[PDB]
Amino acid sequence: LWIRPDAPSRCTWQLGRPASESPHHHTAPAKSPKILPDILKKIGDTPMVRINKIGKKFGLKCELLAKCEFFNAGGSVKDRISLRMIEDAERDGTLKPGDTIIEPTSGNTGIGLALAAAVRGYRCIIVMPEKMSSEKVDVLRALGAEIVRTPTNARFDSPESHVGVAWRLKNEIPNSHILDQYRNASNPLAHYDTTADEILQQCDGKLDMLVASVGTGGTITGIARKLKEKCPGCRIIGVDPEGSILAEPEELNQTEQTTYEVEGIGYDFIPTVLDRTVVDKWFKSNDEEAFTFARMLIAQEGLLCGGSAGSTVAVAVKAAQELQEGQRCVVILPDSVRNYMTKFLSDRWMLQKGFLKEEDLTEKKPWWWHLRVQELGLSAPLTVLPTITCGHTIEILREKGFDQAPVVDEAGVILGMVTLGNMLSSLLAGKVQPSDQVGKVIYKQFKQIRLTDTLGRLSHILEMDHFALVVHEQIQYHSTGKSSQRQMVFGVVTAIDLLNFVAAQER
Amino acid sequence: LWIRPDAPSRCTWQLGRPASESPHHHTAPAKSPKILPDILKKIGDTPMVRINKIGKKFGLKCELLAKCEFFNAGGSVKDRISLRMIEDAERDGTLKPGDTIIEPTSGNTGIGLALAAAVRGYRCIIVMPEKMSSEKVDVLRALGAEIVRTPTNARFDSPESHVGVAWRLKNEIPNSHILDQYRNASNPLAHYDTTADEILQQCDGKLDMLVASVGTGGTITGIARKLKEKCPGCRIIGVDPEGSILAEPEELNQTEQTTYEVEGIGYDFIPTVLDRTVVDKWFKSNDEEAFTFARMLIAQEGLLCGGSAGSTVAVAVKAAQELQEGQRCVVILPDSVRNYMTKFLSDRWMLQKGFLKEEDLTEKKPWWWHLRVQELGLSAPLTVLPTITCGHTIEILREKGFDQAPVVDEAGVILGMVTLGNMLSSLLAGKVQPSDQVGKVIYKQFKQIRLTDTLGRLSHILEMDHFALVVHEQIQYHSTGKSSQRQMVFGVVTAIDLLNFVAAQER
Amino acid sequence: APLTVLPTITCGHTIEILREKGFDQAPVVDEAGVILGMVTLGNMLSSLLAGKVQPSDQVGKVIYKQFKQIRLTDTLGRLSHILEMDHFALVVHEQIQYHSTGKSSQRQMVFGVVTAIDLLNFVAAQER
Ligand code: HEM
Ligand code: HEM
Repeated sequence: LWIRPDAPSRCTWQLGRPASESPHHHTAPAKSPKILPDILKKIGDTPMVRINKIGKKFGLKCELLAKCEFFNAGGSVKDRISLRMIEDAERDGTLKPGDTIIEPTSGNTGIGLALAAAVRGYRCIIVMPEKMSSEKVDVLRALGAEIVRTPTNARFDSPESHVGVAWRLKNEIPNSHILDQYRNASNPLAHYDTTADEILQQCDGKLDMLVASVGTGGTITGIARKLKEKCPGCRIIGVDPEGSILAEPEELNQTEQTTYEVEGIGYDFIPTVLDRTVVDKWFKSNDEEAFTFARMLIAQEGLLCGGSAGSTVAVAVKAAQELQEGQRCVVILPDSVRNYMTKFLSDRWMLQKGFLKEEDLTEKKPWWWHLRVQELGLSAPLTVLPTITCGHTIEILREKGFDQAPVVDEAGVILGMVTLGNMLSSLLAGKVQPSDQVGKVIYKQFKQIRLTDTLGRLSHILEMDHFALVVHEQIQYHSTGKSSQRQMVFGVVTAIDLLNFVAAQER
Repeated sequence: LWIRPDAPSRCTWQLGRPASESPHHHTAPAKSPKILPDILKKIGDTPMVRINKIGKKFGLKCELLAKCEFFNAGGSVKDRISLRMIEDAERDGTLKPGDTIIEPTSGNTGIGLALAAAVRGYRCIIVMPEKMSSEKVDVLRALGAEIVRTPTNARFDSPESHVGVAWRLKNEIPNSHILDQYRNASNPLAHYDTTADEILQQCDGKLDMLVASVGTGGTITGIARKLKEKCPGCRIIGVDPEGSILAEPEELNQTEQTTYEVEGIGYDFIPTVLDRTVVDKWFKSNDEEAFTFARMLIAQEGLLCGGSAGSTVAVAVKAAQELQEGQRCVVILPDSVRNYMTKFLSDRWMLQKGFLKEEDLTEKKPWWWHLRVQELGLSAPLTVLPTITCGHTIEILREKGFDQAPVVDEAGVILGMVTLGNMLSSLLAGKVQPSDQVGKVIYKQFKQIRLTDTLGRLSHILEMDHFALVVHEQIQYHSTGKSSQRQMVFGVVTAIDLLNFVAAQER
Repeated sequence: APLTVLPTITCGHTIEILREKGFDQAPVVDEAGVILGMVTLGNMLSSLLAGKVQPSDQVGKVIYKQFKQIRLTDTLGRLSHILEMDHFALVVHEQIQYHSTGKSSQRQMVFGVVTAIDLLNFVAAQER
């Protein structure tokens, strides 16, 4: 009854057999029209870009090319299989308009299927592990797909695994089908028909290697099968995060931790779709190097790719040392950075997970990074009320030779800060009159900072707020059971002042 | 000295003059190579997709086509002008490797220039208004660009406006240049050379209308100029958010509020680059309709576009009522949803801003949405300790006919929940032994929910956590100055149970 | 029933605490978890006014020390049949917790206090 994903493959493919015996319906890469009737046709024909800086940093000699699969409609390499699966199910007559699609997946296939359903009108229910980022959840919500989260540490064949939940949901919902990516032949077939043909046409046939991360296994299986059928000289390199058992031989998989922060790759079972026989070698990868390489890719090549691309490049820079000049290597970058915006892209999260250490972050910063804000020539001899009139503020600011002053009330509550030039511009434009209160022109937001903080902290703060107020806090008492507090401003600092101080110190 | 952005244009262009008299260096859309040497070449050749559902919902009769400019390298329509500006400055000899680029912009151009600098090695300093989302800030940080935020309510010519800060930074940093988008002729020229040619080639020349949002003005100015030089029959429709003064005639701009949540479009000044004479009509737009139309686009067409595209489509569905069958309309979608992930894409933020009302959210939900969780057949007659052994939990769970039970300690602290099937699978796989504690298999996360909450709240919760524990809280006292608290679990609910209840109620 | 009180607690303490949280009645339970009964604010006030008790006195003089233990699974018909004998019925649940699965432990965990008043109010609300 239950079609488990760990069953051995029933296929009989082997090298050299002509395509005419294939039981599957093969289609060549279609030529895109002048205008595509629907967004679903914007899948495929992705570019192959040359890597320039990451390779030389590690002494790589071969031409390293990256398959930017994050430019697809859904921003992932899992839009191909979604489209192919939907098309095959529709052509088989299994799926009709208004039917329900249940897919246990890691979100990328879920996003692709949600997009397909929104375009074509299906009820899409997505079952995914809990550890996936909330970005995918939000995008799915906007696409009108129903989400079901499942525990991360649940064994694949357990009752509450993502596949198990999806299967029992299919068992109980009427007119519901599962296009299971772990077992459907359409998954590897999509790559076999489009991804491999695209690669061979774009690279002019000649290449010596290919590196691809492994989830469901189609992304590597189809490409490897087509390449070995056409260009067997290519070495197929697989990747697998620590804690997963996809990589072989087995002793490579002996590790204590079963959970990893990297997403979209690695599983505790061997998929039925996967064909490990066409894999020339396997590598293990960890979160730290993967995210670091993803950040390096973003910062030095402009490829806005996710963690899996980082893992792929980290493994490639190791595996491809054997290659010499004139030989070509290819890497498959699954998805975009969009799915990981608050994840590894955030320095906060990296430091919280420990994947980045303060020494690694600070060793490359300028010489003024560790200096305190105390080193600045900050000052703020005066302040004004928020109810004060505009012309009054103008005249008083000129009375004492300042162009800006903090705004504070009688109770000591800081309201913001106002600048002379902005007030003058507002008066000239007629937006305010001298008798009007400064509330129309006041800058009512700022960041409260302390003298003890370094200039690096100030720089990190100024990326969010223009003005930072250097303040101190004193607490005064009447019997030591009767407390009172107040804060007591010093000067107004901006990136302008910081850079002026840096320039003055340099000269 | 200071080149203000509000100065009138010095150009002398007028209809019908041949290109040979142009002082500018024009280049036709280049043919992409088989493999692009660097990612910067992945700008242009974007697809034009047909809109199908948004048009008919409002009775639109014309063929509505959207220019998906969010597929560019930087995911925005502001990668074109960045590339063109960099190329023109390099070809003019103004910019050398290692030079500093300062750009006051709304982030999209900043992101494009940061990508260009990362590829080519420039010091990129980005000055933007504060109201921009943190997504752009994070992406810029990953690209190695220095960010400076400026107040939103600062007048454009004020000392601390984004343009003013950028100009004075250029004034004080050595070897620093500004490629100002508000004044550089390259901005509109990029569209005039590529965007318009792409549109005319893709649509086979025939089209009757064009709708485009307006920021710097190039996105509309260049396309309109080329179209009127080649296909004058097209009606050029501009858009402008409330609070901005770009739209004409003036009385359209009379509104109380000067600040709007929409980003990337609308300014308090007329850019020097903008040519309003080639605009056939203008429209005003507001945040609510813009974000609603963006969400509708995402949910019904799969176009992962931002708020500006929503504004453009909202204005188009109004302006294009005059068109009849057989005529074609074009809309320019600036950027991707990536820049607005935690913004309007989030229902929380929409409700907080009031752009969505609870009645509008609830009127379309199922009939069971308002029912309390109290209507379920939930139960949890037993619980177990976390230190208990695996085999003990197995035997006891079978002793009483349950397959799952919450995990709680002596003190009353809830640790999680464990399922029989997962424990059996772990034992079979050898990951645990009967004597081992349940800590290796326990699901140590969940969401605490109350009986009073509706099933809609439970559904929203289950999109994040698989298991939700229905608990109650009682507080007990010894003298009414001596308090004590405890919580007291009821049953374990999942989307499985919710959907089973829905099915049972339906039948 | 968000709160409960001890049986040894004083009368004035129960008065003040009941007003502290806007309830007029609360179940009475001890430290061991044994349910003793339930006490109402109005009856306590009447007893204080009549002089039968003082604020420092324990609630034992005014507590309603009898009730019927009922389960969520039971129908309103069963509740109506029960209320013909006892005024108050306590909706409780029972959970049993274990340390090695040979070491059992039990406890019950009250939900709310129901009477014919509440039943008829629910019926009226549903009818309208
Ligand atoms: C070229 C000649 C091929 C032959 C003779 C062949 C043979 C078969 C057959 C007979 C099945 C059906 C097994 C069943 O229903 O029990 C099957 C399924 C399948 N085929 Fe092929 N195949 C060919 C090509 C390919 C290619 C090119 C791919 C991928 C690149 C592929 C991937 C698969 C997969 C993943 C399945 C599903 C196996 C399962 O569900 O157990 N096949 N194959
Ligand atoms: C086709 C014949 C054209 C002529 C004779 C012409 C004329 C000129 C001249 C002489 C300037 C320099 C003004 C100065 O430096 O003071 C200029 C600048 C400029 N041109 Fe053109 N132009 C032509 C085409 C175009 C086109 C096709 C576009 C855009 C689609 C364009 C947009 C601009 C802009 C934005 C400026 C900057 C104006 C300023 O900075 O004040 N021009 N034009």
